[PDB]
Amino acid sequence: MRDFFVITNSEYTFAGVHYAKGAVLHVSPTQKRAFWVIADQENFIKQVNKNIEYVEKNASPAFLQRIVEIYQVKFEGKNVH
Amino acid sequence: MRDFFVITNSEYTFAGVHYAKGAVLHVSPTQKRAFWVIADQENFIKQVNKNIEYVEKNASPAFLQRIVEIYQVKFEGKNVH
Amino acid sequence: MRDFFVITNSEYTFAGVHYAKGAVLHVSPTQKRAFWVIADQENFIKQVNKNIEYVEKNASPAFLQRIVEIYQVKFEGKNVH
Amino acid sequence: MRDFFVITNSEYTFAGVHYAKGAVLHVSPTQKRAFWVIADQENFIKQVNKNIEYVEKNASPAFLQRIVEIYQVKFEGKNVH
Ligand code: NA
Ligand code: NA
Ligand code: NA
Ligand code: NA
Repeated sequence: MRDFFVITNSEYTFAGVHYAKGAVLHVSPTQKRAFWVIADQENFIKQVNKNIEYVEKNASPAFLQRIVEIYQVKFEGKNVH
Repeated sequence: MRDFFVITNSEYTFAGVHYAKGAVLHVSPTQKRAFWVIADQENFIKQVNKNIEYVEKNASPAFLQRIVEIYQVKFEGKNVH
Repeated sequence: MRDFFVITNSEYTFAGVHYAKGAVLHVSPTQKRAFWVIADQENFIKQVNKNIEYVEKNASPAFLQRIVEIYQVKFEGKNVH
Repeated sequence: MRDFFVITNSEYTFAGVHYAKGAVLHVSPTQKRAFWVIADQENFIKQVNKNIEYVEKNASPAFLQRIVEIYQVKFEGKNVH
């Protein structure tokens, strides 16, 4: 599966990672990695991968759990300030 | 190769895994993994990967063996109830 | 890079593998694997990956070496009779 | 993410690798690898991957650092003369 974005529907911890409400998560099934991007990173991604989709803008913990089940993704927090 | 679905043509064990007739298998060549999805998972996949194809709806064990040969996929059963 | 086919331009050994002239090689950069497919496998691939391209139908050893350089692919022979 | 090209905006060392100004870097998120291609390799890539994009033709070190952050890519120099 291509990379995609989701946006958290509320503030929660999923897979040990705290996410604010409205956190944009970049999900990469090929790399088995999802992480919370800052705005500049979100925008960068859309330069290099212009057709990336926001497939769910109200992602609950149950939605993220489906990503774990289907794509075996390891969720992470931010990797920059 | 992109991810794709197949549907089993009959009830059988393939690669040590029991599949009912009509089992929808999500096949991911990139992750070298195929597994039997439940309906809610099948539907989830079509939200995040809207263009996924059902490339064979009468997949026999011989068809799954081609998937092993070409894509080196490890077949699994369900991962939820 | 997506998977693609090449066809050998002559009979040769490349990366320790013998290929007949006209051997169809399935190349998978994501899996770092290329191998010589039999006709039934070639046809199977076109069912599950209908848009796969034959990007070079006169591939010399030098062409395969570019595949090694760019995609780090391990070349193999047939995996069925 | 699909493979893509960038072109360096100036001469610099990034991740321990020297790049001339105007160096074309082939970036493969799936393989977590980017490297400086020679012209013949650049052209080869466009034969096998005809739709590859030059997503940034003035890539600074900060741009390459985003590639590291988002795609976990290991940068390399040339692999041929
Ligand atoms: Na946004
Ligand atoms: Na179905
Ligand atoms: Na042919
Ligand atoms: Na150029």
